[PDB]
Amino acid sequence: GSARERDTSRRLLAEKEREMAEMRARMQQQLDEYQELLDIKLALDMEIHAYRKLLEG
Amino acid sequence: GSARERDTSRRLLAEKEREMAEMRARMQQQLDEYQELLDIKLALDMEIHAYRKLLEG
Repeated sequence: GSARERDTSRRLLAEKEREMAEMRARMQQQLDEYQELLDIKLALDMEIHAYRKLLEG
Repeated sequence: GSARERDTSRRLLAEKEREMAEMRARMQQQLDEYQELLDIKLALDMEIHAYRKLLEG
């Protein structure tokens, strides 16, 4: 009755939180890929700065 | 010489962290929007279902 109501409520919301969990996971993955790209870009600009200064004098 | 180099490095990394925080902020807004859609769907599904069963029997 209310046990049935509470069970159905628990299941429906757990299905909803699965779906949300997948989305966070997909989005986290995309953020991680973006982070890597920026990290590499910063590393490269630092390598370029240093290599520039090397060949100054 | 090293004061400037260390300073620009701090700002560059700080900018990268800012770009990532803003990107996370934009992830959340999309998740939040998706969540809201899911809420409305569950609400309408529960409504349809109530009609289909609780006013057909």
